[PDB]
Amino acid sequence: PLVDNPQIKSAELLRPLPLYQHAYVWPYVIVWPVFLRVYLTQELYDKYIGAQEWTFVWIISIVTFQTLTWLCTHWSVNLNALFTAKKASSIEDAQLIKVIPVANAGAADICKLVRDKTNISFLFQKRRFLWYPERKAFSTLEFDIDAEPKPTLSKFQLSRGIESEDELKRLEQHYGTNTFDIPVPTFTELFKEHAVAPFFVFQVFCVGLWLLDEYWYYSLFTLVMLVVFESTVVWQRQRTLTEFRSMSIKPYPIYVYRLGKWTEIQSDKLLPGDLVSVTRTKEDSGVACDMILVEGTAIVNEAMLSGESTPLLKDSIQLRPGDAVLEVDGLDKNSLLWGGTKVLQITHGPASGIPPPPDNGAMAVVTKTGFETSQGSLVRTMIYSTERVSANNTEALLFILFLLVFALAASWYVWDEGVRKDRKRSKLLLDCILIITSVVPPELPMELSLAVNTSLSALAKFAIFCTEPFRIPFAGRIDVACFDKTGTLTGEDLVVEGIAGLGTPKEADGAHTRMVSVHDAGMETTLVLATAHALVKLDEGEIVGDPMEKATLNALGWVLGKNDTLTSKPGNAASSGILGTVQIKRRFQFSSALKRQSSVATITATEVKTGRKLRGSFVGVKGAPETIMKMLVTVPEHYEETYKYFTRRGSRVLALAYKQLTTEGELGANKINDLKRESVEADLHFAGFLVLQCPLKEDAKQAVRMLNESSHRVVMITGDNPLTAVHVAKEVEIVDRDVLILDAPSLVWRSVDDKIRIDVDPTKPIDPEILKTKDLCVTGYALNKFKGQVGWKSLLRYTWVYARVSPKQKEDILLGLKDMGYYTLMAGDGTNDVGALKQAHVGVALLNGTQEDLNRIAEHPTLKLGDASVAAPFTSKLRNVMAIPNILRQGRCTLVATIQMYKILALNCLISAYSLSVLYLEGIKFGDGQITISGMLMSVCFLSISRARSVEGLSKERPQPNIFNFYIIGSILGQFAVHVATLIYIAQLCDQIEPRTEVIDLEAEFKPSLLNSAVYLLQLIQQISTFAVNYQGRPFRESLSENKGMFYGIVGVTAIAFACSTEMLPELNEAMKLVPFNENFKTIMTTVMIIDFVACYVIEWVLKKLFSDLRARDIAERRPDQLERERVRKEKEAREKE
Ligand code: ALF
Ligand SMILES: [Mg+2]
Repeated sequence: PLVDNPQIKSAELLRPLPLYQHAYVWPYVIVWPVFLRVYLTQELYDKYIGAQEWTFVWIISIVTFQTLTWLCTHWSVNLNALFTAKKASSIEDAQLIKVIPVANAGAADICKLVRDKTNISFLFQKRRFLWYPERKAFSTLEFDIDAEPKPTLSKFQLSRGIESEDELKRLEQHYGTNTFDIPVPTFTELFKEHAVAPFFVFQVFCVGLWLLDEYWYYSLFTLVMLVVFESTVVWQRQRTLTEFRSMSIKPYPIYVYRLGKWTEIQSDKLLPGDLVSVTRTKEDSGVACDMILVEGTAIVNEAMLSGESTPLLKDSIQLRPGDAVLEVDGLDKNSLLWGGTKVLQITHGPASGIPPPPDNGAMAVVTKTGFETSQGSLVRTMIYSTERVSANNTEALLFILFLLVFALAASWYVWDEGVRKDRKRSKLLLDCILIITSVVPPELPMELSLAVNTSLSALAKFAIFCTEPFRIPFAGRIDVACFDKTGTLTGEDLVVEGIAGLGTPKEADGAHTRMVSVHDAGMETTLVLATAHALVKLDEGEIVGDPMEKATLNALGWVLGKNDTLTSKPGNAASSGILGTVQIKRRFQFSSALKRQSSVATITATEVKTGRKLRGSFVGVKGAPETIMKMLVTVPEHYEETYKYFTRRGSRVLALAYKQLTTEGELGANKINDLKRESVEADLHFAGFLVLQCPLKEDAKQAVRMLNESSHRVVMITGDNPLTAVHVAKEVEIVDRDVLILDAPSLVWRSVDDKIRIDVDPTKPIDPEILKTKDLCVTGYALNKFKGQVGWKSLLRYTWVYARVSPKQKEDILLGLKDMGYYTLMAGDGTNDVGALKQAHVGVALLNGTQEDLNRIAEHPTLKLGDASVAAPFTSKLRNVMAIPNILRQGRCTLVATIQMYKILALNCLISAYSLSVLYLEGIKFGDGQITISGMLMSVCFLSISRARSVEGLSKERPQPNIFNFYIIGSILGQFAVHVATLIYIAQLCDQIEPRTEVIDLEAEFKPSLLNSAVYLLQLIQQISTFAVNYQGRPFRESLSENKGMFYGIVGVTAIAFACSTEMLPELNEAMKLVPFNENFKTIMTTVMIIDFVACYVIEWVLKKLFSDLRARDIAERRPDQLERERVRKEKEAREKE
C-alpha cells in the first residue's frame, strides 16, 4: 500500500485542477447559455414556460442543482477527489494526498505534502508521516530506540548531547517541537464548519419554502430557533475542546547540556538526543518528555499512566556493562521515566567526564518528544482518532424513510384530489411539496449526543470524569460486571494481626494456632521485617510507599534514617529486644510473575537478652508461601496445614524468610553488583508468617447488593490466593451456595473444608450436576490448561470467582466473555488491570483518593481533567465503590430519555402533516399568527419538559436499546391512528354543520371559517396531549405530578387551550382570528378532545406495561431462593424504617 499503518485503509496521490475545470463550473456554464437562448426565442416556447411562474421553477431547480453540486465537495471526501482532483502519474508531480482511515476509527481527510531539505512529509490527524524511497511508501517517524538493531548502552552512557548547531537545526526540522497541538477555534470557524451540514441546509431550504407562501412570522421564528440551536451546539463543542485542551503541561525552565555548556532552556524546546538535568518537579507539573536515566536515582509516582499512587524507585544505567551488552526493555524497565508522571524525590546515591549540573539533579537522555510518547499517543487517540456518539446513522435514516412513506401517500392523494377538480398546478405542487417537507424532523439523528452531554455533566457532578463519550450508551445494557479484590473492594489502612509459625497448641489437621505478638519475636524475624521493605522516606519528613509496609513499620516500632537506614539503638520500651542498625544496599522490585521481594543489606544487630551478635551481609525475602517452598532448604512438617487454617478465615498471610551470606564484614560491591536473581534466591531458611486482617470498604456490601438485585451479574477477578478470594466473595455476597475450588494438588476439584476431592480430565466435558448444584471458582493455572478443549465455553458461564490470574489472562477472560455477545464492565485501580480495562466495553479506574484533598483545593469540586488519568476511559477521584452503580444508572437514564424524544418527535411531525392535508383538500390555508402561536407554545412546552431529575436507586427493568421494536412502532401507530380518526370525524362533522360553497378562488386573505378553527384547536390539543402522555418517567425518573416545573407549564397551556375552546374569553378568540361557536358544537368538540386524550393514554399505558420490559439475559437469571431472600429483606427494611 501507499502508507504502512494498521489504521489507514487506502490512499492515493492527487493533483488540483484550475477553477474552470471544476465539476460545478464548466457543465453549468455550458447549460446556462442554452437555457437563456431557449428563453429568449419565441417559436421554441412550447416547453411549458408560457406561464411566468414556471421560469421561477426552472431557475430554482437549476440553482438547487448547482448548490448541491458545490456542497457535494464538502459533504464527502471521495466526491471531492472526483470533482476537484485529478490522479497523478508519479510522486514527483503529486500535490495532495487523500487518506481514508480504517472504518469507525476517525474521519477521512485530504492533506498537503511538504518537501524540505529531499524530505517528503505530510500531516494527518496531527501525526507526521514521512516518505521512504527504499520501501516506496509513507510511514510513521522513527527514533533511536525503535531501530531494528538494538543499540548498545554505550550510545547512551557516552552521549554528550548534540554538539553541532547544524545538527540541532536538522533535528528540529525532522521532528517537531515538544508540545501538544490542540488549538481551539473561534466561534466563526465552528459556525462555518457547521453551516454546510446537510440538515442545516435542509432547514434553510424548508424556511425558504415556507417564505415562498408569504408566511413571514413563522419563517422568522423558525430561523431564530435554528440559529440559537446551532449556537448552543457550537458553545458545547467549544467547552468540550477547552476541557480537553486543559490536559497539557505548562512550560517550566530546565537545564540542558548544549554545545558543551549548561543552559536554561524552556520545556517546549526539547529535542531527541538531548542531555537534560531532571530535578524535583513543582506543583501541578510533570516531566516534559520520555527520558532514560544515565546517572542518578529517582523516586517517582506514575499516577497518570497506571492509576496507583505508590511510589517507585527508578535506577540509573551507569552500572550496567554497556561496552558490548545490547539494550533490552524487559530488563531495563526500571530505568525509563515515562512522560506525564510526577517526580517525588531525586538522590545521587561520570564516564564521559561531563561536569555536573548546577542544580544537583539527576542526568537523563531524551528518547521521544511530542505526540509520539505513550501519553501523547493515548491523548491523540482520545481526541481525534476515536468513535463518535452515533457513528452509524442507520436506524434514524430508516425511521425518516418510514415517516416519508406516509408523507408520500398523503401528498399523492392530495395531488390526485386537486387535479380531479382542476386546481392551479403550481399552487397544488407547492402544497404537495410543503406537505412532503413538513414530516422530516431535522434533529432525529441527533438527540442522542445532547443526552450524552447532559449525563456527562451530571456524572461530573459526582466527581466522575469520562474521556470517551461514546461508551455512555454501552452502560445502558451492561450484563456482566467485573471487580478486583486488592485496592478496590478492600481498604487501604491495614492492621497487623501478628506473626506465627516461628517455632504449642495443635488442631486435628496439624495446624498451629499459636499467636505471637509483634513486640516479642525472633531475631531473624524482626531483622527481616526491618530490612525487607520497599518503603522510602522523603527529605521533607513524610513517609510514603506500600500501606502494608507502613503498617508493619508502625507495628515494628523502629525509626527510619536519612541515608535509607533503619535503627533502634536508642533505648525504647516499644521494641524491647533486638537493636542496632541495618543499611539496605540493593532492592528488587515486585512483579506480577515472581510474587516475591528480596533485599540485601549490611546488618549490625544485637540482642540484649541472650547476646547472639549478628554482623555482616544479609538477604531477606518475603512473599507468597508457595514460592518460599520452591526456595526452601528445609520444608516444615506443619507448613501447609497452618497456612491453610490461617488463610481460611480471610486473613492475608505473607511468608518471611532469611539468609546470611557472610558471617563477618561487608560482601563487597564487586560481587554485590555481580549477584543475580537466581543466585541470591537459593538455600534459604524460614523466618515466619506475617498474618494481617484486610478490612472491607464500608460501601462494598451496598453497591454489590444493588448491582446483584438489578438486571446484572457480578463476577470477581483477582490475583490473590483462592481461599482469601472465596472468603471475600462470601462476605460480599457474590456467592451464596457452597463453592468448590479447582486446582492442581492434576486438575482436581477440592472443597473449602477439604472434605471432598474429585478427579477430572481436561478433555472430557464437565459433569452437569457440578455446574448446576454448586458454584465454581477456577484458578489461573487450569484456565491456562483449558485453552482449547470443549469445556472452555461452559467454564466461562457458570463460575463467578477467579484467583491467581496473570494480567494477560484477565484480558483473555474479558475477551472470551465479550466473544459470546455479553456486554462487560470492569473496575480496577492497579497496574495489574491496565491491560484489561481497555479491552472491556466500559472501564473504571478507581483512583483511591481522599475527599479531604478534593475539598482542600482553592486555586488562587468539579475540578478539571488535569488531575485525572488516562489508564481507563472512566476515572473517579473518590474511594467509594458506590460510584460504580451511578454510571450504571446515568446511562440507564440517557437511553430512556432518547427513547421518549424519538416518540414525541415522530408523532408531532405526523400530526402536523395530516392537519395540513385536511386544510389542503378545501383550498384554505393556515394563518400566520395561529401557526406562530402554536410554534411558540410547542417550544415553551419542550423547554419545560426537557428538564428532569433522576431516581436515587436502580430498578429491575431495563430500557429498550434500539429504535425498531414492538413498543415504539406500536405506540406511534396507535396514537397516530387515534389522532387521524378524531381529525377525520371532526372534519366530517364540520362539513355537516356548514355546507361547502365549492367556489374555489385563491384570492383569499384568510377569511375566518369553522373548519380552520376546528382543525387548529384539535391539532393544538393533540400536540399538547402527545407532549404530556409520552413522558417516560415512571420507573427510572420521577413522575409528572412529583415535579412542578413541567407540571405548571403543562396545566397552564392546557388551561389556555381549554379557555380558547370554551369561549370563556371572547377577546382571546378574536386575537387569534377564530369564528364564534354555539353550544352543541362546543360540547361535541370538548367530548371529542377528551375521548382522544383518554384513548391515547390507555393505548400508551397498555403498550408500556406489555412490551417495555427488556428481559434479563440467561447469565443474570436468579434462582427463586435469592428472590425470596430479597423480598424478605426488603419487607424487613420496610418494617424497620420506624
Ligand atoms: F490488585 Al489486583 F487484581 F489483585 F488489581
Ligand atoms: Mg488491584
